[PDB]
Amino acid sequence: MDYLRELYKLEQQAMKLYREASEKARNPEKKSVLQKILEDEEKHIEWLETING
Amino acid sequence: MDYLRELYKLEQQAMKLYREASEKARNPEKKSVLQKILEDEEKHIEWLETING
Ligand SMILES: [Zn+2]
Ligand SMILES: [Zn+2]
Repeated sequence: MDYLRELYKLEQQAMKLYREASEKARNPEKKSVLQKILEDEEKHIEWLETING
Repeated sequence: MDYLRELYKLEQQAMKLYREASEKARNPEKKSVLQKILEDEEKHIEWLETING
């Protein structure tokens, strides 16, 4: 029952946290560790769009 | 600076939702599409534990 926007929005609230965290985490150690989670979340967001209708 | 807990919690609020989404997604087509998120999305928590302090 009407449950998929609830998943996707929390899914993108992490991606948007990951943008702002990247501004603070500008050091190359963390900037190359949160980037792999960012690319994994962009993968989920692609599939979430493919599954939306 | 100490934002890592805030990211992990929103990362786990999707995961706690996803724990129940898997029951409504009992159909095996869906249960092999949200499953690849679940395996990636547990992986973030796995690295976040190594990042914690
Ligand atoms: Zn995700
Ligand atoms: Zn994640």
